Amino acid sequence: TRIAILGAGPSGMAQLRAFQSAQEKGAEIPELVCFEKQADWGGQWNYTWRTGLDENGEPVHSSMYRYLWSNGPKECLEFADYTFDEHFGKPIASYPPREVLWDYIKGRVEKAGVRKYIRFNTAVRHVEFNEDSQTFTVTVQDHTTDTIYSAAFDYVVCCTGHFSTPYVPEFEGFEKFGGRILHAHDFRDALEFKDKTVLLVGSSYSAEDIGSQCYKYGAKKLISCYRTAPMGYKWPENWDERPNLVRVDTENAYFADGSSEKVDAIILCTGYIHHFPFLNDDLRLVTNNRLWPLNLYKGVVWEDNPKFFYIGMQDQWYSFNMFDAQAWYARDVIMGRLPLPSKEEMKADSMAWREKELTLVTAEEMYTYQGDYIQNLIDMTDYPSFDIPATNKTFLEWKHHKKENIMTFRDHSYRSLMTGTMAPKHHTPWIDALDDSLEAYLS
Amino acid sequence: TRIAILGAGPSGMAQLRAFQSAQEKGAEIPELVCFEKQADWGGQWNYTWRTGLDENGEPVHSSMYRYLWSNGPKECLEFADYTFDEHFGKPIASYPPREVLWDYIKGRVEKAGVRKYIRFNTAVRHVEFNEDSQTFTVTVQDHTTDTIYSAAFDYVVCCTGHFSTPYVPEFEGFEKFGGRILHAHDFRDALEFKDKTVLLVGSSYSAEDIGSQCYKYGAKKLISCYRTAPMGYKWPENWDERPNLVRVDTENAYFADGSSEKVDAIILCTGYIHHFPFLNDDLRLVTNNRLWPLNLYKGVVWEDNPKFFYIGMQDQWYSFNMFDAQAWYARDVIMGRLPLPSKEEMKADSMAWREKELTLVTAEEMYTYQGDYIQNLIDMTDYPSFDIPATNKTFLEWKHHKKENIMTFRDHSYRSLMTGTMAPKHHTPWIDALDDSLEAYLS
Ligand SMILES: Cc1cc2nc3c(=O)[nH]c(=O)nc-3n(C[C@H](O)[C@H](O)[C@H](O)COP(=O)(O)OP(=O)(O)OC[C@H]3O[C@@H](n4cnc5c(N)ncnc54)[C@H](O)[C@@H]3O)c2cc1C
Ligand SMILES: Cc1cc2nc3c(=O)[nH]c(=O)nc-3n(C[C@H](O)[C@H](O)[C@H](O)COP(=O)(O)OP(=O)(O)OC[C@H]3O[C@@H](n4cnc5c(N)ncnc54)[C@H](O)[C@@H]3O)c2cc1C
Ligand SMILES: NC(=O)c1ccc[n+]([C@@H]2O[C@H](COP(=O)([O-])OP(=O)(O)OC[C@H]3O[C@@H](n4cnc5c(N)ncnc54)[C@H](OP(=O)(O)O)[C@@H]3O)[C@@H](O)[C@H]2O)c1
Ligand SMILES: NC(=O)c1ccc[n+]([C@@H]2O[C@H](COP(=O)([O-])OP(=O)(O)OC[C@H]3O[C@@H](n4cnc5c(N)ncnc54)[C@H](OP(=O)(O)O)[C@@H]3O)[C@@H](O)[C@H]2O)c1
Ligand SMILES: [Cl-]
Ligand SMILES: [Cl-]
Repeated sequence: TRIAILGAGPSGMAQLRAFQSAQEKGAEIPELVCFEKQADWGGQWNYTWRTGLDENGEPVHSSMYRYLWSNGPKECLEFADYTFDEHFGKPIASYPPREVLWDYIKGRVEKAGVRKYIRFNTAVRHVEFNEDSQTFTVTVQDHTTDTIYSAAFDYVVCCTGHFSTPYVPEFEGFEKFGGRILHAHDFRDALEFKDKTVLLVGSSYSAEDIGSQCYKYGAKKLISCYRTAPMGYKWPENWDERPNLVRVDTENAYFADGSSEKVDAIILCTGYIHHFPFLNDDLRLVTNNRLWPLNLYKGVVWEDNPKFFYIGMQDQWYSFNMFDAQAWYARDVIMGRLPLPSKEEMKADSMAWREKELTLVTAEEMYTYQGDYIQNLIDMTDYPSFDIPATNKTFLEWKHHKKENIMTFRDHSYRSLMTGTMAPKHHTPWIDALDDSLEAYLS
Repeated sequence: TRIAILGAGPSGMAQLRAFQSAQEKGAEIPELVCFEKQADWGGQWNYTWRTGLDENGEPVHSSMYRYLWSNGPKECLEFADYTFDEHFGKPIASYPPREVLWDYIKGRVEKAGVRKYIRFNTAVRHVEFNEDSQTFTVTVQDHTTDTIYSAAFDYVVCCTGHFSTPYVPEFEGFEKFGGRILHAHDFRDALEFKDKTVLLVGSSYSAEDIGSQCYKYGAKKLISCYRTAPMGYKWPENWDERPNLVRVDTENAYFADGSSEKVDAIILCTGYIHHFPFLNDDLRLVTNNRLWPLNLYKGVVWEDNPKFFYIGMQDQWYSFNMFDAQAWYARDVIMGRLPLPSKEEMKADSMAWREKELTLVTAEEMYTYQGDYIQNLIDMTDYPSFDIPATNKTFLEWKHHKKENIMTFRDHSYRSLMTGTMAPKHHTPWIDALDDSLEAYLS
């Protein structure tokens, strides 16, 4: 009895870890094969200089850029089964850079020795369900041998993410503009925009942070523009918020303001689409980015075919944490530990969650909702319960720190909820930590 | 009886045109469906500002950039069945810009009324051959309805090109460099590199022309580097050729010279790979870019499954011309007008062509080879024969003009081989024609 895991990001890693933990406690687990299109694990967190299409011609997966740092409290994403203390030996600050959290998540799966289940440099092409044999045929392309083969599986868990395929709206005049146009996804070294004016379309995390990053590394000027509401923070002297872009010139941008500016480069921070080109409509999740996509029982079991699962397909306040709660749940249903109700009951449950999701107005209500969801997940499972209300509170502080000063929210520290140890302040304040390396952050 | 044509570029267009011509002459043709992922036809020639992944999340197909102009004599790519005179009403110069040749190729298929066979905004996902029914199942994703469906076909003609999936080699230090790194494929407006130093890796057409374009629109400095041999032309004052790049710094490039330069942006002009993610190994052509890929009988019929065809998969001296000769051939075999020999005879014939291909040393020998190939194709077919030796000679002149001056080769003019009418000189010399529009070129 055999399981396919699509992707070796945090969720892929989590799913392997879940099975490995059940085996460590002495259960008999199914056989596992995890397919990954990259040469190494970590999903988003595996940095690449590459852009658009990778060396094999697959879409480039990582949206991460130089100088990226955790954008929420470390302690809100700590593994309940593998603490920051265990991995690093010492306390560290609360907003580690990319390389640092990369090392962290790799650490857990290194210790667990699950790498052996992964076939790297292998792209998933197709997943089909065979009614007659009640199994899945997974077709993949191995770019090391340049071969396309397929295998049979009893269950499939999809962990391929939903922040990689850019949503890139068109604006009148883009075909005439003379500077670079790119999506947030293709943003790499902030230095390429030193001494330049940068338009940033959009009003969410990518806008906030890519702006910040351009500012931090010496851009002349920054302009955000928003579809519905303005971001709201107090931006430095050389950064304006204007209502939405409307058209574009050989060298200028034009807003619903009626205003005008010379612009060097436009970065579309307009989000991503859920895109699964390896799935047919019988298995393919279709949703906008949100806290409660429909058709997932407990947010992970595919309602039309419960032998297929999805991990981390929700919008994220929590992350690593959540994927774990999900992977532990998925594994337990795969292992027969948690039998599924009938299809009608699944559908009714999911509707109840959706109703509640529509109730949400404030940031606080939103992550508390994710919190309740995770709470419901971890109570069903092996997975160590931890203080969710206390994690909610940490998000609340984090929100405040951003409102106080959007350029110094990374300079604060919070209490781990696994160990209790409060985090030190970091040796360099954010604006001045120009070196982004593990090396430089840990010394 | 039903045919699938994958792609509506020049080759897709040609294939439709071939069938339509046979019907015009009163034959009964099969049913046709052509699938195209873009919103309009023209293949490479359909310009987009987009980069990496398109609005639906498909790889962006076009490699074409602002200010692109035909890089060979117009008269070497003229349709034998739809002349430049017929389309434009008047003579024009010999190196029309993108928009101009786009209008031209669209013209022929507009006149033919074949648009009706095309399902746009539809990406081909998979082609499978069913041994039992001796038919193909083609699975596509319609991005207008967001639906994935599949249809049965008796033959399939693949026209999806091989200059879209970039070959992008890695160079030590790319992960540290602070300026933009891109493939020729993502190159759009030359203005983004005004007053900048641009490294261009590679020594072929893309290197030549992207360099030229950067120069023409005011780049500070240009550096080409070559893997095997230097391009050879006399570059302007602010452009050097040096041997291959070896590593890269925060802001510098280092070559096998031992030399060093501050660099603002690197453009990889390292070519493309034949990539068919919608085919399994039974149907998937695997080759490097060359005049004679193996496994194609007469360079178009797939030897392991002769109900599957490939158009325009060869490296190109000739182009539009050749695709026609190929499409007409493909159609005549589909229509039963040209029965195929046994598999052993096919294999033997292809070997003879390969042997001769390996003989080739000089540019002249190379396009003369393609010429002999095309000659062999058009003699079997309906397709109007035209003067190939005379077209060869035109390539020869073209070669000379490039050797004389690589910046003014586009300023000469040549004799059409269809009509005999010599082409006028163009109202503006190349270096000065800053406006790239149809509008501005034809007035
Ligand atoms: C720019 C950016 C910054 C972020 N920063 C933070 C942060 O600071 N803190 C936080 O908590 N969260 C952050 N996130 C949220 C992020 O979603 C999670 O941290 C985490 O990366 C989710 O991991 P995942 O495994 O579920 O998906 P991913 O990390 O995207 O991994 C999916 C994996 O599937 C693979 N894959 C996809 N398709 C195929 C295929 N066809 N065949 C084979 N393999 C395939 C990919 O290669 C990848 O390895 C950020 C996201 C982005 C995009
Ligand atoms: C930058 C550049 C400049 C060039 N300049 C010249 C020139 O000046 N003169 C010249 O003679 N030749 C030139 N060429 C050569 C070029 O190969 C031909 O002119 C011509 O474009 C070949 O057309 P094609 O139909 O065979 O392939 P393409 O033009 O690439 O068209 C292929 C079609 O297939 C579609 N497609 C691909 N995959 C899918 C899918 N999965 N599902 C649905 N549709 C799909 C694409 O959208 C596209 O429309 C140039 C090529 C490039 C890249
Ligand atoms: N660690 C980091 O520093 C970091 C950096 C970048 C990203 N991230 C992560 O990446 C994920 C998503 O980031 P995201 O901000 O790119 O996607 P997102 O969270 O879904 O934000 C989508 C944004 O794009 C805007 N938008 C969409 N279409 C638009 C249009 N046509 N015109 C103008 N604006 C438009 C939306 O406007 P509306 O609000 O009106 O809908 C919204 O503000 C999050 O998980 C985040 O944690 C993290
Ligand atoms: N109309 C226009 O002006 C225009 C503009 C651009 C492109 N095009 C078209 O696009 C097509 C291909 O253009 P192309 O030049 O990009 O591809 P190409 O013709 O196949 O050229 C490949 C080049 O990349 C070089 N290269 C490969 N790997 C390398 C490496 N690791 N390091 C350094 N160099 C490397 C090769 O070096 P080697 O020589 O040693 O093998 C070769 O010079 C042609 O059909 C051309 O007509 C046209
Ligand atoms: Cl362990
Ligand atoms: Cl006609």
